[PDB]
Amino acid sequence: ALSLDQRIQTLAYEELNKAVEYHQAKAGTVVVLDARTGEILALANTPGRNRAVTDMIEPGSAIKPFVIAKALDAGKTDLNERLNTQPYKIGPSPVRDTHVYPSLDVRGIMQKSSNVGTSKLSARFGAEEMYDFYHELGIGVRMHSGFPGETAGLLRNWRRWRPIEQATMSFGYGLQLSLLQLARAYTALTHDGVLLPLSFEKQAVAPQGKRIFKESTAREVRNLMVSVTEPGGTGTAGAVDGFDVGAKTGTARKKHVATFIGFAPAKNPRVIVAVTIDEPTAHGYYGGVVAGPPFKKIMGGSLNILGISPTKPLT
Repeated sequence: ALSLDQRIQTLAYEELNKAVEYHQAKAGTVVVLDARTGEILALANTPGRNRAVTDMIEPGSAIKPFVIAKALDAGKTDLNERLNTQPYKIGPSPVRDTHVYPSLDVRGIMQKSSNVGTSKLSARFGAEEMYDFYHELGIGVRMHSGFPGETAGLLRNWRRWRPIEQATMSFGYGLQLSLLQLARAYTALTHDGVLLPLSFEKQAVAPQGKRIFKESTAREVRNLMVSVTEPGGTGTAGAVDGFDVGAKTGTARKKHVATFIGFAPAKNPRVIVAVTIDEPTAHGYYGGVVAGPPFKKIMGGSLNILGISPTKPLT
């Protein structure tokens, strides 16, 4: 039996095509996963190849929670520390946020999606350590989903990284993975530190995954990610009525790729929804404005289809 849930699949398709239309986009993709089993509930693409599987993207801000999580798990930072987050340069190359945040704690780094903060946390680890961590998340490790033209992704050997490259990978540029590989990686956050393999078949019990983070680390990071979708966070466009939503939004240059990925209920997650809109030419181009609304309706609808009850009153 296939894990595909046709009610979610149809919702994904309808909300995908609507969003692609309004933004006058080249193409798009949606992945919906069971957050506790890794089952693929929906996989929707606009006409052409299976892009969810075949097209490698730079994850941008969507990688940031993993770097934060690794720094907390290793004890290289904590929730009290405040980092100087002034923009900086490494040699001629700059690292900067969207605003000058002079200092931020770890919650602030997630909430404001700080390149500077995330890059300084990554810099507490050696290149080799970060390379192995990215490889362990599945980056550069092909899924063998059984589709033609599947991507392995891009993960350059750590021996060839310049110190600027480590920093830029920590905020999601210079490594690449499919949307399906990215949605997979989020299972390490949702399933209490345990990365799941993903499946196109129904699973009567969660498969054996592998531990990436301590359960306490994963729980703490999910709580931090809710700040992203509440006022003051960069991802308010993916807020869902009735629920706490942990999410990230991102925009990559190639013309842009707009991405929004998240999970809910944040404390006890049941669904991961990932949306990518390729080359929006109308009504905005940022991940929040372009991919946030389809994410918001697909997540809200999935929760309802699956009968998950709201955790807070409906405004």
